[PDB]
Amino acid sequence: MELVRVTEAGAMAAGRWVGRGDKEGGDGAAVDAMRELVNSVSMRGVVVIGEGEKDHAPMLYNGEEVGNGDGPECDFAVDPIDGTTLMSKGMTNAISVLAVADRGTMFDPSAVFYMNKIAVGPDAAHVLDITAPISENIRAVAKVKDLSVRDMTVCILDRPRHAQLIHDVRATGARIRLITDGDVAGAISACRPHSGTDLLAGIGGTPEGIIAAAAIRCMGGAIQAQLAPRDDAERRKALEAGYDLNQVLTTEDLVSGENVFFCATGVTDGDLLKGVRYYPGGCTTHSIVMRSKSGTVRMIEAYHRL
Ligand SMILES: O=P(O)(O)OC[C@H]1O[C@](O)(COP(=O)(O)O)[C@@H](O)[C@@H]1O
Ligand SMILES: [Mg+2]
Repeated sequence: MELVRVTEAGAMAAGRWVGRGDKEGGDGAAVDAMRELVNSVSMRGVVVIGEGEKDHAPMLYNGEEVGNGDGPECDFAVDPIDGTTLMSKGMTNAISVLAVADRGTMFDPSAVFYMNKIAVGPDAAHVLDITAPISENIRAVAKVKDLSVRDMTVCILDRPRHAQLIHDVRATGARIRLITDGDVAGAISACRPHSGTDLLAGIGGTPEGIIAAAAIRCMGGAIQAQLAPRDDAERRKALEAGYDLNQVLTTEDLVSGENVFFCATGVTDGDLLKGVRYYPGGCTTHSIVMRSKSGTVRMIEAYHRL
């Protein structure tokens, strides 16, 4: 069960590219570290969600059989650096995340879409309805959490596509914690108690949403998702090919295993994880590790030497 090391390795390599302005270098260092370390853990695993396909993205592709070959079969999802932008620009909130579940329990690869997603902590889990307007979701979650609607804090990615959403949430008088990248940590923060974030809502990336669903399954809470295309061209494509885009995906629908493992390691100083500190002896790396069987969330600061 050497899994944590992976993300830690991912951060460590990636940590040496912070502020440097090169994004591909950080992604590549993190991917190389995580690959070289995961192919050594006694674990046969298929990457259902990763960097990409077997063409331009050479490393950490979908369908890659990772591990030394031993152990039980399992679905594997990895974001080497969530918010690579923030890594290269030397800004806060950047992590290396990894989710592991039973074989076949993670959400469909299928075709490459974005994902509209809305998540809340265990408090108001059963009252989410992603098809309802954000007004009703905010009001329901507010009453359930015993909050006034003015003190609700919705986390939304600061994009042009979400502008309307912004306005709507601002109509209910609710606060919006606009972030720039990384809705995995944002969803985990929404499902974190006393974290300031009560709810996440927005159209982010499907891999991030599936890994966040694994995390939410581990720690408790609920995320609902609808697939979404980037342009009208892909909406049309989904129409000829029979994609029920109106379909709602739950937390279990994305990751439906029984043992669910989610570990992140901070690259830069994030809200839920401190970045990698380098000193001549080695480096300190902070990580979070969550298991579904036990519900024990473990926050681990690790000291490394050479
Ligand atoms: O940045 P986009 O393309 O608008 O989509 C946002 C997605 O990018 C991410 O920030 C991923 O980080 P990177 O793109 O920097 O690798 C996700 O968290 C988020 O879902
Ligand atoms: Mg990324």
